[PDB]
Amino acid sequence: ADFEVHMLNKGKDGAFVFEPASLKVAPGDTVTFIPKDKGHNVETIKGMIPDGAEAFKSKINENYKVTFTAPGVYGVKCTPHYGMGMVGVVQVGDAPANLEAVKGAKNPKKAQERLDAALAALGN
Ligand SMILES: [Cu+2]
Repeated sequence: ADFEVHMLNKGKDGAFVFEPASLKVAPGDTVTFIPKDKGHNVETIKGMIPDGAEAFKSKINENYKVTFTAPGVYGVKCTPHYGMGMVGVVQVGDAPANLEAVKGAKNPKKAQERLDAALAALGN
């Protein structure tokens, strides 16, 4: 299955957001991250990807397709707006085994706020 997540200058949750900020996909599914507004990218957050997963970082303004294979939770950020909380979570599969490692990772306050809310949306 193929999903899309947009990087936006604003949305419902304020400025500098991923929409949706939380998404659950099956292993093997793809997500295309779309900087619909200029000035955004997508990058894995250090400490917030499961075992077997690769870190990734898109170029600013590129639509970036990732095929998620390793089960677990993934925290992602927009590199330039990470300090203003421009983050999202992708959960791949059920019962993510890295949940306690993710929940422990260090983030800017505004990022941590939105990550916690995203994790919670997923029912974690
Ligand atoms: Cu951005």
